Amino acid sequence: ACPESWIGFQRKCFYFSDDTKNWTSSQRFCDSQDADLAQVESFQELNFLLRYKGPSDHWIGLSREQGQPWKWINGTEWTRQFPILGAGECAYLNDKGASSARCYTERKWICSKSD
Amino acid sequence: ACPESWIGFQRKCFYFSDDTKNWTSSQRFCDSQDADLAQVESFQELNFLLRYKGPSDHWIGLSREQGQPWKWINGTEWTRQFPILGAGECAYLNDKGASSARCYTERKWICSKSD
Ligand SMILES: *[C@@H]1O[C@H](CO)[C@@H](O)[C@H](O)[C@H]1NC(C)=O
Ligand SMILES: *[C@@H]1O[C@H](CO)[C@@H](O)[C@H](O)[C@H]1NC(C)=O
Repeated sequence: ACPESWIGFQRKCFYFSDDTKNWTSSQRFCDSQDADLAQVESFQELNFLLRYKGPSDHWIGLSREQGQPWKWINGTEWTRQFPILGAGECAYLNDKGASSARCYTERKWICSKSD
Repeated sequence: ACPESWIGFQRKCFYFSDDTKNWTSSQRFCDSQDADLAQVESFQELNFLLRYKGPSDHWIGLSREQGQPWKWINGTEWTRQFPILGAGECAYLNDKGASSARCYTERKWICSKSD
């Protein structure tokens, strides 16, 4: 199904990182591994990632310009199921839900791809 | 790979329970679902379960009579990679590692099976 060390949920594979990068640097790596910063499509993909990820904040793959809709990796509009709190431009997961911060700060990250 | 709500690791599927049973009652359920109380074979299967399981203690599928070796579901000897602490007869996972307690106390549980 999924590579060693990668974890699978709902016909899917996610990497949780050991180190801390800024948001774009984290994108490049995920990509380098044929993958993307988690796209958090499902409400359960959220919960799963919250449960597995641990106490550190982790970048996920939503961003936005100041006024704008959260947009996925590719550039599309995010179907706004759950909140994304804060006033950042980069979306991250905290302990309990999704939130936002400046993209240049460093944070562990999660990678999404397929089986 | 694995049923809805079940999570996969290392060519494997695990259920994490929502409720609290005693050890044997937890065995019966896992079985009812063509599964066993996690057998914790790997050192990474440990870490994975610790990371996913959450703050509640969870029964896993090792037991022993008083003096004896930890024995799997079937009845065999457990290859003693990691500690199992305490003086219980039923093995459980706490926050940080494996431990042991009386089998009749109630605890969430984890189920192991295959893909
Ligand atoms: C992210 O950090 C890298 C260091 O690996 C650095 O080259 C770069 O300045 C940062 N990227 C952005 C967009 O600030
Ligand atoms: C476990 O609990 C069940 C209640 O579901 C009960 O029937 C039984 O007394 C308990 N089993 C053991 C081995 O104590």
